[PDB]
Amino acid sequence: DLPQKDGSRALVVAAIKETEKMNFSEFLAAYEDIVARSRKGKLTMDDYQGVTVSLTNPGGIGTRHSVPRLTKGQGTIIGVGSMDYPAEFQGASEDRLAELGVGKLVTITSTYDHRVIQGAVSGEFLRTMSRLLTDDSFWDEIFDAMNVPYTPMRWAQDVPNTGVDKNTRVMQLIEAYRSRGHLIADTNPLSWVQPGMPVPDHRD
Amino acid sequence: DLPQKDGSRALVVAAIKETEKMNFSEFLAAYEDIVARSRKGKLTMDDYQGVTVSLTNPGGIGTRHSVPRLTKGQGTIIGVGSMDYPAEFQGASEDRLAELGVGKLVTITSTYDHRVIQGAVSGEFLRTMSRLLTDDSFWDEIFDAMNVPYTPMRWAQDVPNTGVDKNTRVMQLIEAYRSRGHLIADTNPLSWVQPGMPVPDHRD
Repeated sequence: DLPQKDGSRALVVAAIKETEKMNFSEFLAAYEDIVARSRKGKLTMDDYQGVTVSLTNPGGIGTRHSVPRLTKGQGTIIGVGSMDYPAEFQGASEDRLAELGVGKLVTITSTYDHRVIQGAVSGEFLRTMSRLLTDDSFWDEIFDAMNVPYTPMRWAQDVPNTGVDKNTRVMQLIEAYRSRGHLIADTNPLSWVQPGMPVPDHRD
Repeated sequence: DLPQKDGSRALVVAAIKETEKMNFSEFLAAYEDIVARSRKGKLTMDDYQGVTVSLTNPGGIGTRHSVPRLTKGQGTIIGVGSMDYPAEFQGASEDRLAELGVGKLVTITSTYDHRVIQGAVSGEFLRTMSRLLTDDSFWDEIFDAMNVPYTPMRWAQDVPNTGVDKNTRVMQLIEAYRSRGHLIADTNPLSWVQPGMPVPDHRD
């Protein structure tokens, strides 16, 4: 969305091209190029031509979901809604929500041309997006690209406070870092691991 | 108490002599000598002469305390009563007593000749006996004599289950023994410590 000389807002769609040949680092650079040039009025005619698929974000303002229109030339448009708690939880305590294990959600929509795309394909597409945003391999690939030294947080169900108390478990974590934490420390100025030597276990 | 040929029981007092020159090991030997010889009828006239102070045990049967008689020649007689719970707790659960922190008690009496011993002396005597049976130095001396390798249990008040939970504290004790327990193990066939070398800390 770029404002005009008069003042009236007018949305136009610009394209990130050849996206099937990019890693996350390359993708992030390409994205921020389009946003940069738009803010200083340096987009050309070629930037607005050749779009295959589109993305919209009603969730910015706080809309829960939308049913948008599809422009001629394309097959699908994807929409991203709000990342808040549901309205039935918007007056509850942080303490009570933390006890139960209530998370935030995002709603995603797919609007498609029925002459060329069938409903089973559209459902399978949204199922793959759901799996990726909770998948170990997906978050490993992003961390690798951005040079984050730690292991990513993994997806799991909340466990009950039975057997060994959770306070005992937090004290055992403090001992582990004080004893074995040097095994994952940013000590090597090269990104080098000697292939001959054996790697110690650091699951602790 | 030795039974006669007829069957009728008849108590007589035998003496452990020169007791002010003995350690606990020597004392235990002298005691068991008198008890042994009595059971096989080999006490002499000299064993029954020269008693200065006496000890009686009504607590054996379960009496709580007694006011006994003093025989001519001596100045005091000491009596030891029952080592049970009080009668008001004799129908309570082991669980409820353990929660509160209720211990067992022993009652001790002193019967003295008032022409030579005053009441203040008799009270000070019973206060010293109370202190000794809870004292660190007393139990160190007994353990040393009998060759017990561990430190004795010490006297303390029950502490509340606040701050770090007691379950966390029991798990830290298991880790201590698995790591540092070799420092107090029965590994040396001599009772030898090299005086030159420094002794490691094993308070853990």
